[PDB]
Amino acid sequence: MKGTIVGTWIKTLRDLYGNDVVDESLKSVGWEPDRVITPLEDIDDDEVRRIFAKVSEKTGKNVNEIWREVGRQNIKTFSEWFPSYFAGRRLVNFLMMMDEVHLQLTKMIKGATPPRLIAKPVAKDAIEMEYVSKRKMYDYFLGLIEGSSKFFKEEISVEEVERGEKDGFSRLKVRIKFKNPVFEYK
Ligand code: HEM
Repeated sequence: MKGTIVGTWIKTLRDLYGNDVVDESLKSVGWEPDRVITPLEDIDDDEVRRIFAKVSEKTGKNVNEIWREVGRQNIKTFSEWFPSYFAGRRLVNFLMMMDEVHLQLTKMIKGATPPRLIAKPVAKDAIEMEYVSKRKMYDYFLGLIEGSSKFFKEEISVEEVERGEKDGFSRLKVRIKFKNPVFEYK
């Protein structure tokens, strides 16, 4: 996982569950409890798993609920740390640029495997967005969508159309419906 992003997760976990839980979880994988992950670093997916496993153990929450909560809260973290991605945008625009943003932010990484997040309009008031990744981070994806709606103060309903693995990739397709019309024919 890209280092910059794992860094946001550590801060988000502190915001959700407190410094004791995070410090102890980080120690349990042999990190300094105050470690600062730099943009010159990546973190092995399995270390992240082990950290989150420890958070689940300590909080008594299922790890899927943790990812869902982290996904919701991490939008706030992103908006504070990387404000340029939110500046002067609405929710639909933000969601539709995510696929490209994830390519752009992992370009420089050898063997990069960003999630794909292709969105396409399917109605005046709806888009379809499909999460595709080897990583199976469904609750995180859903949480980020929920957090995005909160941050942009734009009400949406999220219909989970299909979820499952295909050709080695996990895939989750959702239909996101906006309370008020967002597109027009042109
Ligand atoms: C400013 C906002 C955001 C930034 C800067 C950002 C950036 C990133 C980066 C760099 C990664 C690491 C990918 C890798 O190492 O392969 C990542 C992971 C991920 N991103 Fe974002 N992201 C943002 C918002 C979102 C949103 C809105 C969604 C979904 C709607 C999303 C979905 C995901 C998911 C599900 C992962 C986990 C990796 C995986 O499942 O393969 N992100 N993000």
